[PDB]
Formats: sequence, C-alpha cells, structure tokens
Amino acid sequence: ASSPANKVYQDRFESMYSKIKDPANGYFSEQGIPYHSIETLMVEAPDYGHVTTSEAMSYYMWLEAMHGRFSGDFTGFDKSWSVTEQYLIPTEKDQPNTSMSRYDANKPATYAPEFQDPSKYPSPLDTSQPVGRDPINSQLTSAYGTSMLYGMHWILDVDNWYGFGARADGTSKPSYINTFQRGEQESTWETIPQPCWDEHKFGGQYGFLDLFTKDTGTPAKQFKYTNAPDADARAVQATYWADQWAKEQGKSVSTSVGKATKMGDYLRYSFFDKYFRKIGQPSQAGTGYDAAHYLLSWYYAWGGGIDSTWSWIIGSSHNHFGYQNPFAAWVLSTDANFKPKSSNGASDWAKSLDRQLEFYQWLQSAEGAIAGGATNSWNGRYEAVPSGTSTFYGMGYVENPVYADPGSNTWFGMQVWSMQRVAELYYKTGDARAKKLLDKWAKWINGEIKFNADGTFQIPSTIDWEGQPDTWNPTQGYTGNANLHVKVVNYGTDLGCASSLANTLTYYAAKSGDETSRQNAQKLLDAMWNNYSDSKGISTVEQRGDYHRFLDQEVFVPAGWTGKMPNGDVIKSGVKFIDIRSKYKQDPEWQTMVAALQAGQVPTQRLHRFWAQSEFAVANGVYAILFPD
Ligand SMILES: CO[C@@H]1O[C@H](CO)[C@@H](O[C@@H]2O[C@H](CO)[C@@H](S[C@@H]3O[C@H](CO)[C@@H](O[C@@H]4O[C@H](CO)[C@@H](O)[C@H](O)[C@H]4O)[C@H](O)[C@H]3O)[C@H](O)[C@H]2O)[C@H](O)[C@H]1O
Ligand SMILES: CO[C@@H]1O[C@H](CO)[C@@H](O[C@@H]2O[C@H](CO)[C@@H](S[C@@H]3O[C@H](CO)[C@@H](O[C@@H]4O[C@H](CO)[C@@H](O)[C@H](O)[C@H]4O)[C@H](O)[C@H]3O)[C@H](O)[C@H]2O)[C@H](O)[C@H]1O
Ligand SMILES: [Ca+2]
Repeated sequence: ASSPANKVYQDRFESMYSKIKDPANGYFSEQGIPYHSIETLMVEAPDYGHVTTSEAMSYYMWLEAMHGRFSGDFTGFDKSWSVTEQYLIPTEKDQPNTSMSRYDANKPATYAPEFQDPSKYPSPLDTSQPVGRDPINSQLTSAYGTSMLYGMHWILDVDNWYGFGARADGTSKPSYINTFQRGEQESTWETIPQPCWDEHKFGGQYGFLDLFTKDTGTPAKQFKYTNAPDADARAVQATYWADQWAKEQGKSVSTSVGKATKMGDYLRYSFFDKYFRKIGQPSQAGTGYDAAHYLLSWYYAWGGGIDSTWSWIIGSSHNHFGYQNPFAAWVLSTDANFKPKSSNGASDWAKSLDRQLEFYQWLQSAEGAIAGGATNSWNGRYEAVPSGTSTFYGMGYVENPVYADPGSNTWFGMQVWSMQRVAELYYKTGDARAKKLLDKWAKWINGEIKFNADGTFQIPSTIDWEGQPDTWNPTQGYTGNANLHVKVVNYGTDLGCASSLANTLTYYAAKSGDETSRQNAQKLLDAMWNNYSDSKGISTVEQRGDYHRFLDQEVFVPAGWTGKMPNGDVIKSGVKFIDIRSKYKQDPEWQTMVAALQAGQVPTQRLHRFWAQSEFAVANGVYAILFPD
C-alpha cells in the first residue's frame, strides 16, 4: 500500500486530471495525442497550437503516472506509452532499416558549418573536414537487433494542418514535420516548416532540402528526425515514479519500463559532440568516447535516403543547463529495473550523473540562479575560443546556448524545470552535491516570490546576465562565481513556471525541512487554485509581445529559390511569417489579434498549455504525497 496522502491536494490533482481528460475541453486530438495548447493561435516554440511536442508527451506520461498513484489504475500510463511509440517514435516505415543499416560508425555524418544569420543558409557540406568515430552504435545494434533509433522526434503536426501528410501523401494524420534549421538567429517566426520525409513532392524542385544544406550534386529524397533530449529524459523520470507507485500497490507497468529503458539507452547519443570531435580539442576527430561531453546536449538527429540506402547520425556540441536531468541519470545508472541492455548503458549514465552535477555547480551565479551552458563548437564551426572566455572541460561558456532570438537562458522556466530534477535526486538520495546547489538556489528564488494582498502573485519571468563563471577546476570545485550575476528583468504570473517552482520547493522542503520553501510552495498552489481556476484547468491573461511578428517578420528565402507549401502558398524572397501560413487567417482569434495590432495595442491571450496544466496537476500530487498531514 502507498502511504496516505493529503486529501485536499489529492482532490485538486483529481479535479485537474478530470478537466485535462474531459473530451469537451479539447486537450487531445481524436487519435489521443495531446496538443501543445487548446488554443490554436499560438507561437512560442512550436508555431501552431495544435502541433504536439515530445515535451507534451512526457508531461502526459507524468500526469498519468500520478493518476495511477491515486486511483490504482495504470492503464492510462501504459496508454501514454502506446501513443508515443505509435506516433512520436519513427516506425519501421518512417526510418527504413534498409537505410539505417547502411550507417557507417567510422564516418557518422558529413560536416556542415552553422551560421549566425539565416541569410547564410544553405550551409555547404564539406567532406574534407574531419568527423570522429561513433562508439555506441555497435552497442545498440547488438543489444536491440536493429539500426533504427528509439527516441522521440520532437515535433508533430497532429491534425496535418500544414498538409504534408504522412510520408508525402498529403492527407494522413499525424504528420512528421520539423522547423528550426538555420542557427541561433532563426526564431520561431523565421523558419520554413518542412516535412521530415522529403520526397520532393512539396516545396521546390528538391522539396525543402536545398534551403538548408548544399551538396555537390542533386539532393536525394531523404528522411531526417531530431530528438529533444530533455523530453526523453523526462519520460524516463516519469516512468520511474510510475514503476515505484505501481509496485507499492501490487500493480505493474513492466512493459512501459522496458520502453523507457530502451529510450534512455539511445538517449546517450546526446552525450556526443555534433561531429564526434574531441571535447576540449575541437580541431581533432574523436576516437570514440573522447568525443563524449556526457551532458544532455540540445539534440541528436538522424536521417537517411528514401530511394537509395545511406544514413547519418549527429550529436550536439551545445549544452544548456535547462536540459540536464541528474535524476534520470541516477535511475538509469543505479536502478536494476532500469538497467539498459547495452554493454555500456548503465556506466555511461553513471558518468553523466557526475558530469551533470559539476556542470550545474560550475554555472551557479553569485546569487544562486544557474547560468546558460557551454559549447564544444565555438560559433558552430569549431572556431577558436576567445582569450579570456571561461571553460568547462575545455568547452567555452555561452550565456545563451543555441538560440539568441530570444536568448535560450532569458526565460525563468529553465531554472525550475531543471532544478526540479535536482530536487528529486536530493529527496531520494540526500546527495551532498544536490544539497549545496539547492540550498543556494532556493534562498535566491524564495526572495523573488511576491504575494499581493488580493491573492495574486508574481515570480521572475525574464532574466538577464552579466559576467561569466570562473574556469572549472574539478579539484578546487565551486569558487562562488563572484563575477557571474543574474538580474531579474521583469516579473509575471506564468502558471506553468509557478507550478514547476512549487514542485521544486516541495521536494526540497520535504528533504531539508526548510519551512520557508514549504510555505511558499503551498502559498503558490493555493493562490493558483483559488484565484486562477477556470472550467478548463487554470489560466490568466498574458500579453503576447512578439505577435507583431506575425505580420512584420520577413522570412529569408535564398536568391532564385521558389516553391509552394501544400496549400498553395508561394515561398519566395520577401514573404512574411503569415504569407507561408495563410490558413492562420481562418483562426477564430485572428481578427481579434489583427484588430489589436492595428490599434497599436499588444495582443493578449488566455492560454491553456498542456504542459502547464499537467505541471499544476502534478505539483498538487507531489505536495499531497510529501506533506500528508
Ligand atoms: C536546433 O535544431 C537543429 O539544428 C541543427 C543545426 O545544425 C540541425 O542539424 C542539421 O540537420 C539537418 C537535417 O535536419 C542535417 S542535413 C543532412 O546532413 C547529412 C549528414 O551530414 C547529409 O548526409 C550526407 O548525404 C550525402 C548524400 O546527399 C551522402 O553522400 C553523405 O554520405 C551523407 O553523410 C544529408 O545529405 C543532409 O541533407 C544537417 O547535417 C544538420 O546540421 C537539426 O536538424 C535541427 O533540428
Ligand atoms: C509591456 O510590455 C509587455 O511586458 C510584458 C512583461 O511581463 C511581456 O510579457 C511577457 O512576455 C514573455 C514573452 O512573450 C512571456 S515568457 C514565455 O512563456 C512561454 C510559456 O511559459 C514560454 O514558452 C515555452 O517555452 C519553452 C522553452 O522554449 C517550451 O519548451 C515550451 O513548450 C513553451 O511553452 C516562452 O519560451 C517564454 O518566452 C511572459 O510570461 C510575459 O509576462 C510582454 O511580452 C510585453 O509586450
Ligand atoms: Ca532573428
């Protein structure tokens, strides 16, 4: 039997679970896939409300696991895994083993430079630049008996809104698409949505391929997928709790545990430099593990030919603290039920745990907030690191890893999503490293939570940075980083971030006994329940300051390149964001948004983001379990 839980907060989880699963609320598609948000007019990471992400799927898993804990029914959790495997992990038809089996571990991919401006793309492939060796492929094919990769592609056009269909048929749903392709300055407003399976049926003469990379000959028909490591690691974290909670009740989610374990094994591809170059010596090709930074980088991607057999796989040189998950690393390296089948799976994850904790500590500012990250590829072209730039294992510090429009580390959300995992690790193991990080971080954030007399509240929203951490010396450890500072630019009432914050403070308070953290977590949960509830979960009105880009953001299209989106929209130099997504004018909220822009006002929206609703529900569940009385 599971220990008794606080009935007040358990009821709140149950109420939220009902609203999220209610068919009338519209959080899911007819195929059972959760959308990024109920509302369709939505641009922030994905550019349409009804596309889904692997992030949403991992929150769906977490939600169902918690529901299993209170209802004793885990069929919903097993269902979240079935939907994931069927729709987000490319099937045998989506990543043909005929092509994947032609992979060459000694030449994983062909080098191509990254540019700081989208106008420099397509990027030219250069076969003369060195590429290191992939040491884990043989481990995976041997353990699993296939060359296909088991990980989630990060974004999916659920209802085929863009019209690419499945494997170029234009009519099936869901539809594998990707967006970001052109570097740090390519915001969500500057992409050209493209299909993962490109047979040249849509777009230009060669589909959309030559908008991004340029080779010596004619582009081949090909498929390509991109993983979001933070989502796959969250899926493992969620499955661990589902396993623990099921066993406390004589139930089992054994089959889902096996899927999470296999996913964690392939997830190791994010531990490697993009083109397998040695960590700390970027001009040199790696010989295997010397190319592993052991952190959960921004992505690992793979692809291959559709009508001819060949394939490639790349890791990522860019690392952001917000993607790390020491808890998932702890589970995969120590729990016998989650031991990966591969020979080095568990030990690699053990190395990642130690490295991740060093990374967090190295990035901790004077105040306590965690700074951006580091890269093994300066400017995305393995350029020389400027003199005076701090390093972590030879990797140069970057304030906003991967994206600069807006900076990937200017959103407060990265703080809570990531530190929440450190709090779970601390709660379970009492790890001294996690303790030192949390004591300082929690003291910082507790001084930034503002409660108003009318029941509303505010927490940091946009943050900024000054300075850099001192160069990491593993034997010296944390120096205090006196010259690295966080600055809060503005506060807000992001319900998803506040929920993640309550979750982090709850785990931490439960282990440390810090009363200040416990009462702030409860006050946050209470304020949200009492003042922000609505018939669909919780919400508030927020300003969408970037929406002017719907109409004024020019999208770069190379000189001479012309094509068409499936609905007929012409792609050519001079198009704006809206010109290649004309179906958006049919959105119920379109006239309202345009009217605001016309009057010189900032459009506002009342949004129901799936992850935020689940975050709130899970946060109530966690509080109910850790503070029974
Ligand atoms: C943050 O988002 C991610 O950004 C990165 C930025 O780099 C994106 O990475 C890029 O992804 C592209 C696909 O989405 C690929 S294009 C692809 O590269 C392979 C490997 O080099 C090429 O394979 C070669 O093809 C030749 C035949 O055409 C063969 O002769 C040769 O042996 C093959 O290796 C393929 O042709 C290209 O089309 C970029 O390589 C990669 O940088 C990431 O996608 C975003 O999600
Ligand atoms: C007077 O001018 C206005 O000032 C206000 C001051 O509050 C500005 O409002 C603020 O705008 C910010 C940007 O629009 C948002 S932060 C925004 O939040 C969303 C939801 O949490 C984030 O999306 C998530 O991003 C993740 C990381 O990429 C994804 O993984 C996830 O799926 C997404 O949901 C997004 O990244 C953030 O940028 C403030 O909340 C708001 O107060 C206003 O803009 C000015 O006009
Ligand atoms: Ca830009």
